[PDB]
Amino acid sequence: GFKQDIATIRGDLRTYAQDIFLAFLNKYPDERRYFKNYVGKSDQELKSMAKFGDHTEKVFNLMMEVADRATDCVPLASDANTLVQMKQHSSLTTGNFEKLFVALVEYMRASGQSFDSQSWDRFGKNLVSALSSAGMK
Ligand code: HEM
Repeated sequence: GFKQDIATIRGDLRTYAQDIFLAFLNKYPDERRYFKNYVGKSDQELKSMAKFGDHTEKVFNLMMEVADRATDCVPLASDANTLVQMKQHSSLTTGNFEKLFVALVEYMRASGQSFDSQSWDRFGKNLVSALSSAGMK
């Protein structure tokens, strides 16, 4: 289920974080603009780079903490509020996060592993509706 998925992801956080983030960028290439440091670089160029790995690690670590504090895939308001009020997210809209979760769910469905893909879809929808409530456009 969802809790075991969080354990799987956490067990190999840097690998899953990199692979899902690159799935996102490659599915929605206009999103790369938000990451000036990653423009014009292959997946392997990025996987060799400690700072790309460090970035993806820190993002997915917080995503797993939000997921683990959720009840029935409903995230905490306080956690949606952290994500809206981070300086780093000042330019973003809920569509940026929707696209990340579509990529994550597609990644999980394509994986061959027994991820609870539908729970991640519901988590992402519930997180988008919480970001909107906390004032994201
Ligand atoms: C649930 C989803 C997300 C989480 C948990 C999250 C979390 C984070 C965290 C923890 C950082 C700081 C990384 C560090 O300290 O090195 C960060 C930075 C950032 N995030 Fe997010 N993020 C999310 C979604 C997004 C999305 C969808 C976008 C854009 C499409 C975005 C754009 C950024 C940018 C541009 C930075 C600054 C990167 C840098 O300075 O190197 N994030 N995010």
